[PDB]
Amino acid sequence: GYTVAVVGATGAVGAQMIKMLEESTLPIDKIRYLASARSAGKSLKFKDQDITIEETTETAFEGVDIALFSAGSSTSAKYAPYAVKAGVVVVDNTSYFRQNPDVPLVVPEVNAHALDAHNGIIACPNCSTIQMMVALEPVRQKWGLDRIIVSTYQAVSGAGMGAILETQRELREVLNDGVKPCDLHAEILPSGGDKKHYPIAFNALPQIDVFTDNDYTYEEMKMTKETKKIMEDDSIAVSATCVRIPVLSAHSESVYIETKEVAPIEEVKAAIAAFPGAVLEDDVAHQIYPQAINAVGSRDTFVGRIRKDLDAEKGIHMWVVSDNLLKGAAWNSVQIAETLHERGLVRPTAELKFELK
Amino acid sequence: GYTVAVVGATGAVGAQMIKMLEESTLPIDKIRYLASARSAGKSLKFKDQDITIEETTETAFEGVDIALFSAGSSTSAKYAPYAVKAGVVVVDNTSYFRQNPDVPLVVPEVNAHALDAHNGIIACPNCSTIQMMVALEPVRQKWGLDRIIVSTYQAVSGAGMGAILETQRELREVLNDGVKPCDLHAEILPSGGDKKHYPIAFNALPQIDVFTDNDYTYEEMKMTKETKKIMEDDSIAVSATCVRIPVLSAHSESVYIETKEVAPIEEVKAAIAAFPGAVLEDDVAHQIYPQAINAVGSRDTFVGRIRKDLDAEKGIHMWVVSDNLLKGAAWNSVQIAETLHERGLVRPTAELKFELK
Ligand SMILES: NC(=O)c1ccc[n+]([C@@H]2O[C@H](COP(=O)([O-])OP(=O)(O)OC[C@H]3O[C@@H](n4cnc5c(N)ncnc54)[C@H](OP(=O)(O)O)[C@@H]3O)[C@@H](O)[C@H]2O)c1
Ligand SMILES: NC(=O)c1ccc[n+]([C@@H]2O[C@H](COP(=O)([O-])OP(=O)(O)OC[C@H]3O[C@@H](n4cnc5c(N)ncnc54)[C@H](OP(=O)(O)O)[C@@H]3O)[C@@H](O)[C@H]2O)c1
Repeated sequence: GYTVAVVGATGAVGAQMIKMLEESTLPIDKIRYLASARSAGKSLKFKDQDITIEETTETAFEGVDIALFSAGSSTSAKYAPYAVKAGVVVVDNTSYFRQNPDVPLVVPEVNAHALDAHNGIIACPNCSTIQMMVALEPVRQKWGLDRIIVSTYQAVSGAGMGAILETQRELREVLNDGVKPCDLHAEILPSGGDKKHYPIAFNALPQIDVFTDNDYTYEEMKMTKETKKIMEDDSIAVSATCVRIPVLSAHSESVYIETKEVAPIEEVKAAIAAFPGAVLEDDVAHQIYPQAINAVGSRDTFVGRIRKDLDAEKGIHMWVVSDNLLKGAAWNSVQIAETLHERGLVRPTAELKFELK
Repeated sequence: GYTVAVVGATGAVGAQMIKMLEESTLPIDKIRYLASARSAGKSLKFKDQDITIEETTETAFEGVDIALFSAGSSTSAKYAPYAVKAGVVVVDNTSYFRQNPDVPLVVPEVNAHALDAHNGIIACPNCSTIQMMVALEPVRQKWGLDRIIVSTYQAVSGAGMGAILETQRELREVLNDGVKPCDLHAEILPSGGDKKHYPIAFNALPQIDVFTDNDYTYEEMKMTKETKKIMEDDSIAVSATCVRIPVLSAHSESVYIETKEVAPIEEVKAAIAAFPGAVLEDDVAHQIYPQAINAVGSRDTFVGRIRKDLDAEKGIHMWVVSDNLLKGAAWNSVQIAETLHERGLVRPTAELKFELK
C-alpha cells in the first residue's frame, strides 16, 4: 500500500480530501495530515483513527508515495518540488503548476492519457473548468467545439473556509440585526489577496480572483487557458464571466457552445447521459434541472436546460452544476490518484524538472 | 392635476409605485389605492394622508386620469380594458399587453416616441429587459446590434412579496435553526403558478416563469420578444438563460453582444456613461463594478465589466445591474406617466381597442 500525505488537511478542500480518501479504493498503509505551523499538534480523524497534524516543510516528505496538495498556490510552489525530489507523486489542486508544460492538467474522464508522461506533479484544474469539461467532452467527441461562452454562479466555499463563515455571519447580521447589505463589513470576498473587500450577502459579485491586464479576472482566464490545455485544442474560443453568489456549496454555470457540426438536442442529451461523471437532469415538463443544493455531496456533474440557440444553427445552451469541493477539487484529485495507481504511475521521478525555492 | 390610481398598491412593486409617485413631479390632485378583496378596507399612506384600499372592479375607474397596474397579468386582462373604456390611460406592469401591436412597449430613454400613438394602454417591459435596453441602446445607436446572449442573476422580489418573505424565512431556517437547504419546504419559487416548488436559500434556480413549448421559459422568451419590439428590429438575435438567486432586490445580468461594426471598448464605456439612465461603474484597477446591493434604491442602471470577447472581433461582454422594483418596474412606470404628461398624452381614448372580459 501507499503512504499518502494530505497537505492542507484542515481547509475546505482538505476536509473533503479526507472524506474522498476514506471512501477511496486506493490501498493506503499510512495517512499523514500536513498543514501550517499553527495546526501542528492538533488531531484529526482518518476513519476511527486519530492522526496528528504535522507542519509542512522541505523535509516532511521522506517515505511519502502520493501527496495531495490543497494549501494555496504558495505552499505548492514552496514544497511540491521538495516532495518530487523525495520521490513523491504530487496531485496539486492549486493554480500554480497548471500551465507548466511539464505538468499534466487532468480531468480523468477527458484526458487520463496525459498522466502517463507525468514528471512528479499532476495538476487538478480549476473547479469551474472541471465541471464544464465533464459536460462538454461528450459533445465535442461527436460534433466538435468551436466556441464556448460561460457565465458562472460560484459558491463561496470556492474561496475557502473563511469565506463560508463570512457569508453566514453577513447573512445573520442582515436577517437578525437588520443591517443593510451595503453597510456590511467584509474581510475576504471577493478575493482575499486583493485590496478591497465587499459583502456577498444578497449580492452577486462579478469578481473571482484578481484582475489581469486584459480586464478579465484570473478565474475567467483560467477557464479559457485550462480548457484549451485539457482538450489539447487552442482553436476552441473560450470567454468567461465568473460571478460569486450567496451559495455555500456547488457551482452552477450557464454554458453556451457552438459545435462544428449541428448536434441534434436529443442526441446531445443522450451523449451527456452516457458520459462517465455526467448525469442528465433535464425534464422541463416536470421542472427537472440541476440545482446547487441537490448537487452538494455528490461526485457527479449534473447537466440540464439543454436547448438549441434561437438563431445560431450550431448554438446550444445548457446549465451545469457540480459540488466545487468534490468533482471541483477533492474527488478529481482522488480520482487522479486512483488512476495513477491503476496505471502503475505511483513511483519516483528520476529527473527533477521543478526548481527548488 | 390628475386623479391617479395604483392597482396592486399593497404588493412589492406597488409599495415602490407609491414611493415613486410621492417623489414624482406629476401634478396629483387625488390618489386611489386599489388591490384585491383581501386588502380592501385596509389603509396605506400617501405622504401623510391615510388612503383606504379599494377592491378592484370593472366600475372602479370613473374619474381616474392615470392608472398604474401592477397586480398580475390576470388583473390587467380583466380590468385594464374597462379603465380604458372609462377614459383612463393605463400604464401596465404586466406581460399581458406587451406584444399587442396597439400597445407601446416603452422604456422612456429608448423609445418614448412610441407613446404618441397610444390607445390607452402603455406597457412597461419585463424588468430584466428594461435594464438590458438601457445598457445596450447607446451601443446599438453607434455600432448596431447583431446578437445578444444573456444570463441573468435575478432577485426574488421579482416574484413578489410572498417570494421575498419565503426567501427570508428559508435563510433564517438554515442559519438560525440549522435546517439543511435540501430539507426546506417551498411554496412559491421558482414560479407560484407552476406545479413544483424548490428552495432558493443557498441555491440558484434556472427557472423564472413557466416553460414554453421550445424549452425556454416565458421569462427568457420575453427578453427575446420584448427586445425586438422595443428596439423595433426583429433581426436582433436574442437568447437568454434566466436564473433566480438568493438576492432580495436588484437583478444582475451577464450580457454578451456582437455589434455590427467594431465598437472600441473605451468608446463603448463613454457612450454608456453619456446615455440617460445608465451609469458607468467600471474601474477594475480599484475593483469597481455594478453590484446588486449598491443598485438598490437607485433609479439608475449600472454597467461595468465591459470588455471585448477574447476571439470574436465584434463581441463584447458586460455586467448590468438595476433595482428591479425601481427602473425594472415602478420608476419605469412613473417615468412613463411623467413623459405622458409632458407630451399632453394623458387623455381619454375614443376608440376601444381592447376586448372586455
Ligand atoms: N475551494 C474550492 O472549491 C477549490 C476548488 C478547486 C481548487 N481549490 C484550491 O485548493 C486550495 C485550498 O483551498 P481551500 O478552499 O480549501 O482553502 P482554505 O479552506 O482556506 O484552507 C487552506 C488550507 O491551506 C493550509 N495552509 C495555508 N498555508 C499553509 C502553509 N504555509 N503550509 C501548509 N499549509 C498551509 C491551511 O492550513 P492551516 O489550517 O494550518 O492554516 C488550510 O489547511 C487553494 O489553492 C484553492 O485555489 C479550491
Ligand atoms: N417585481 C418585479 O421586479 C417586476 C418586474 C417587472 C414586472 N412585474 C409585474 O408586476 C406585477 C406585480 O408584481 P409584484 O412582484 O409586486 O407582486 P405581489 O407582491 O405579489 O403583489 C400582487 C399585487 O396584486 C394585487 N392583486 C392580486 N390579485 C388581485 C385582484 N384580483 N385584483 C386586484 N389586485 C390584485 C395584490 O393585492 P392584495 O394585497 O389584495 O392581494 C398585490 O397588491 C406582476 O404582474 C409582475 O409580473 C414585476
